[PDB]
Amino acid sequence: SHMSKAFDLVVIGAGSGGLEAGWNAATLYGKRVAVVDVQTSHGPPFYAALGGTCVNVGCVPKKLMVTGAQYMDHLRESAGFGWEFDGSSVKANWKKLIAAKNEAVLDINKSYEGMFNDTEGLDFFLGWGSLESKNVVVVRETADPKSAVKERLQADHILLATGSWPQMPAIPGIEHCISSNEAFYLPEPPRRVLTVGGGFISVEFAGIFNAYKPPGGKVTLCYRNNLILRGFDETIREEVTKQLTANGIEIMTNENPAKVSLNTDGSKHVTFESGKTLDVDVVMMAIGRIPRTNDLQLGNVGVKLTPKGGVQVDEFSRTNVPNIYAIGDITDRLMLTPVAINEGAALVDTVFGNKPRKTDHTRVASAVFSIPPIGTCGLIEEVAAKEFEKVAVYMSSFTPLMHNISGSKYKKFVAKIVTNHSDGTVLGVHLLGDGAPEIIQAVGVCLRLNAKISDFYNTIGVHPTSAEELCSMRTPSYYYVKGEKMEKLP
Amino acid sequence: SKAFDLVVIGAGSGGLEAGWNAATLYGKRVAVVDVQTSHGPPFYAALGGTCVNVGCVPKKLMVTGAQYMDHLRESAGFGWEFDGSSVKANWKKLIAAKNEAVLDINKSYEGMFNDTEGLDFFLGWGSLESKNVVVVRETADPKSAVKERLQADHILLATGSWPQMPAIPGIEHCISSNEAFYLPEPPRRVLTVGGGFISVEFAGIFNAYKPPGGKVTLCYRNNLILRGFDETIREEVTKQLTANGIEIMTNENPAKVSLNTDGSKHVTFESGKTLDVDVVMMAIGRIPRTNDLQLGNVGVKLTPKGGVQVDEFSRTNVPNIYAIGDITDRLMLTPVAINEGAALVDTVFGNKPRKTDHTRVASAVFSIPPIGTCGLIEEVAAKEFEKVAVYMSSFTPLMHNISGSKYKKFVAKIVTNHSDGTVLGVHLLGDGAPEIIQAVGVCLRLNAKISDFYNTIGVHPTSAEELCSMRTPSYYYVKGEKMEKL
Ligand SMILES: Cc1cc2nc3c(=O)[nH]c(=O)nc-3n(C[C@H](O)[C@H](O)[C@H](O)COP(=O)(O)OP(=O)(O)OC[C@H]3O[C@@H](n4cnc5c(N)ncnc54)[C@H](O)[C@@H]3O)c2cc1C
Ligand SMILES: Cc1cc2nc3c(=O)[nH]c(=O)nc-3n(C[C@H](O)[C@H](O)[C@H](O)COP(=O)(O)OP(=O)(O)OC[C@H]3O[C@@H](n4cnc5c(N)ncnc54)[C@H](O)[C@@H]3O)c2cc1C
Ligand SMILES: NC(=O)C1=CN([C@@H]2O[C@H](COP(=O)(O)OP(=O)(O)OC[C@H]3O[C@@H](n4cnc5c(N)ncnc54)[C@H](OP(=O)(O)O)[C@@H]3O)[C@@H](O)[C@H]2O)C=CC1
Ligand SMILES: NC(=O)C1=CN([C@@H]2O[C@H](COP(=O)(O)OP(=O)(O)OC[C@H]3O[C@@H](n4cnc5c(N)ncnc54)[C@H](OP(=O)(O)O)[C@@H]3O)[C@@H](O)[C@H]2O)C=CC1
Ligand code: NA
Ligand code: NA
Ligand code: NA
Repeated sequence: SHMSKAFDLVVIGAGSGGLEAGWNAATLYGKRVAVVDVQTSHGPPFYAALGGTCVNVGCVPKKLMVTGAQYMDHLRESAGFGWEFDGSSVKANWKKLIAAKNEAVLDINKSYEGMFNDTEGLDFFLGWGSLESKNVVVVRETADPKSAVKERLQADHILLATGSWPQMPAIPGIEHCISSNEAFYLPEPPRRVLTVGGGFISVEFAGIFNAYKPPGGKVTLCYRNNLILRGFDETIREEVTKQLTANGIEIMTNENPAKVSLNTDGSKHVTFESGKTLDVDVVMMAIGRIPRTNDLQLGNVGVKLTPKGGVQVDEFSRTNVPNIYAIGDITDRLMLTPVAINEGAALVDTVFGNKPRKTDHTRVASAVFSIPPIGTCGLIEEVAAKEFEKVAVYMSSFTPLMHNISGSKYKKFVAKIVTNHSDGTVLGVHLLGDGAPEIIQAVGVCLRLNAKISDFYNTIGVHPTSAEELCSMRTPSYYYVKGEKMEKLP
Repeated sequence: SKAFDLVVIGAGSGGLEAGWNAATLYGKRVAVVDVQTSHGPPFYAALGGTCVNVGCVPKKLMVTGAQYMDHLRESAGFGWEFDGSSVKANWKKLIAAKNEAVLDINKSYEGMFNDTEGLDFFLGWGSLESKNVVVVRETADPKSAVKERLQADHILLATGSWPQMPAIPGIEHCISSNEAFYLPEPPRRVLTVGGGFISVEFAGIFNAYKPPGGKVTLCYRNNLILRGFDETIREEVTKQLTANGIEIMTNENPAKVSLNTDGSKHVTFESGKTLDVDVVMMAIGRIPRTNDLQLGNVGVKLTPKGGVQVDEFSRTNVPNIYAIGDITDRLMLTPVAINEGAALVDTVFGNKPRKTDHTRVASAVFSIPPIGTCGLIEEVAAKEFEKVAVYMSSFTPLMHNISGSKYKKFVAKIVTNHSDGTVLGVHLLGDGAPEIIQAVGVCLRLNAKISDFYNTIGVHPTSAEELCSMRTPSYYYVKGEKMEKL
């Protein structure tokens, strides 16, 4: 038919948050739900598809890629333990990796497809959603608001969950640059590659490129200021920098690309603000991601943006427009998949359940799948020290015995616990080293339960592990007193 | 003769924690006794204990070395190419690297003694001469050349345990974990005997380093290995060791062993079956090392099971004599022995009478794949709580759809008291499980409920996030009866 369809809830963007939102509303609460996305499976032209950034061009494939990359390390380090093979025969075949990543991704797409053909009151619509009015979502053939209309969807409640998009700086020859999106689809691993940025994506990808580089290859990461990974634990920022360098990656600090042009042979000639130069085969910009509001036509209903660009929301995910809600990266609070998932469930429960619920944005466990990986939950010391007269820091940082054998002496495992010293409350835990992301999950539960240093300490360690460092620390290495760092209390 | 506040017999995980704590927190004058200064035959354990010498430390390295068999094969799926026929597992190298690491620990333990005041070390064999006197002789025999007479206000028994050997003909042609640590070469065919920690861990080790053509056989006298651990996990870990080429013989138990002309061993099981192997390793339990203490001179009391009797404070029936760690038979874990030592010295020379909590202790089996657990298994919970709920997730992580090890199901189980949602037990199988479970131990000391886990935000992608995404029970035990619904 040529008639519009009517829903309790339309969700725009079928990603981490939107999927959880939709599924919950239908299966839990018996609501009729519509979900809109631009593409049924991963890749060009739109990259994100059904399943979101996570599944298609994010969490899932990067983690498979980082996992592939860790074999570089494993193969070398096995020698310490008696493994002998022909080192000269060793090749890292990127196309195989990328083909296997694509098959895995596509299965997830296909199963999502399955589910929406199956579940009562959960319908999928292919196209570009925008807001026509308070209770009408329009689905057009492209982002152009003048493209043809495929559907009009009537909605009592509209959820906005279109996520984010890579930020590209406006510099000469920016068109010779890629983002993470294109990185996932490179026909060949680059011989020379520059990853611009000192954050999650740059540091994770550098690790990937570094393992898969052809012979004579070089990965370079540039960062515009002095120390990468602002927002993370200072000891950890400095350590991951040592460790990345130790594994063959050049970290250029205080350097920022000013322009890019093509050499005669087609490679990329980068000029930094400092005037320094660098030739690479690929320049990947990873300088941030921004909420995807531009195509929603929010102007039509009057949904307000933050000064920043995200949809403004209250703690309950509600926009200034009564029945229109936003979640996930589109709000630009915390950009994480399981955060987006939690926001979706809390929204749905609130709107369609009998009992309001808000997502807790503090104490969120999270990771960097760098080589080696970070795992963190809670406040860094310098932030705690601005909010508490007395702050204790417990630090353990040592090369693990397995790594005096493996030959990777530079692989210090770091475990840091941050306390309000007045009362023992654990404010933050920061880890670096193998297993950090896994160790950290349960630490999330601890912080929720208002854990204290003595709670960890009284817990009997599992031995031999890295994790047990968290449960053998009773004496602070240092303190901050009025925001002042000191070895001892006066 | 020489006088001391505390004499510690046994320089192991527990002994050392207690002695140091006694010297350096309480300023006491401490003597610690041990039979050997570094690792290996003929007494195997030494300064550092079983842990350091012939337990936790060296086996975790060895297991780590074993894991590479999987990584090497598994890299292929992610695009790694190399010549798989060039791949040799060099055991002599593994052993020499292991020996070197353990030697450095023995060395830095000597160092520690020379650098700490009120902490003295005595080489030799410790016996209780009388309520307040510890003699050190040259050998384990009570009539050997007395080396030292230590006068003691307090005596800590910290001698640990020893491999149990069954009384069967040809038992002298078997080895234990001790000798396993020192084999000149990796066995081609080997029988690990027993269904517990050590059998399972070593099986994993021999399976990786076995020369071309080899086979590891693990045998267990009953139907399913690893009694005492979660049931789904005993089944799965079985399946997964099988998938990695380990033959698991259930309901089988050696009745005798003999020497074959080639140096290998002929094993006859009770059932009548036979098997030829290069090495039979008995891993059928560990018993409290009591026999050389001459406990009869003081009359320190044993239990039926064989270990020194203590109260919750680690005190013997004899006033100033205490026992901690494996000798007491409570929980044979290194960090349990370290905590036991700590608590005892806080009761005695502190103002703070302290007792170790043996419930909710996280621990691991370093099997390939590994296990991690804290708290009750469901069959035990159902005997103690009217309503028990079980939340379960079990499936192959996506990385192992690509590695091609499709059989590495990751298992996460949460066992609650369904009445109030209290988490009673968590059980894990899969890479990371021993790391994942450490903080889970902390949770249980904060009366975490199933909803605390679920309402925590996951870290994605991890195996661990599985613990924070289980909302609905898979099944229930009502009054002891397993049912799907209520
Ligand atoms: C390379 C990379 C790696 C990452 N790794 C991790 C990680 O390891 N762990 C982690 O926790 N987070 C990771 N993230 C972040 C994580 O992916 C996001 O926080 C999460 O995807 C946000 O979920 P969401 O629902 O808000 O949006 P998304 O998952 O992005 O879903 C948005 C969906 O909306 C669609 N869409 C956009 N506009 C329209 C339109 N108008 N009409 C219809 N559909 C539209 C898009 O196609 C997309 O599918 C990573 C991100 C990137 C880029
Ligand atoms: C192969 C193996 C692997 C293991 N792996 C782990 C693991 O990964 N994690 C874990 O938590 N636990 C593990 N364990 C168990 C763990 O080692 C014990 O629970 C722990 O060592 C207990 O320590 P203890 O202080 O009670 O005595 P020990 O650590 O065993 O030390 C006792 C010391 O007493 C000495 N001694 C004995 N008699 C005398 C005497 N008469 N005079 C002087 N000295 C004497 C011995 O030489 C020994 O060094 C493992 C055990 C084995 C056998
Ligand atoms: N495993 C995980 O959890 C992952 C999470 N993510 C999520 O996606 C978000 C975005 O990832 P990402 O793109 O790496 O962004 P981030 O915001 O994490 O980091 C961006 C980096 O670019 C630098 N930068 C910012 N602006 C500029 C500029 N104009 N010119 C030059 N450099 C600049 C920043 O420096 P400065 O400090 O000076 O601002 C910072 O070093 C992440 O914050 C995270 O929330 C992404 C990948 C993996
Ligand atoms: N990583 C860690 O934390 C480790 C800790 N350890 C510690 O050391 C202790 C001892 O290790 P282990 O040697 O494996 O002993 P365990 O008690 O762990 O396992 C013993 C196995 O031997 C079987 N068995 C018992 N008696 C006999 C018998 N008479 N004849 C034949 N078989 C028998 C038992 O079967 P049944 O169930 O039927 O009684 C059981 O399956 C462990 O329990 C653990 O506490 C050891 C290694 C690693
Ligand atoms: Na502890
Ligand atoms: Na000394
Ligand atoms: Na959760």
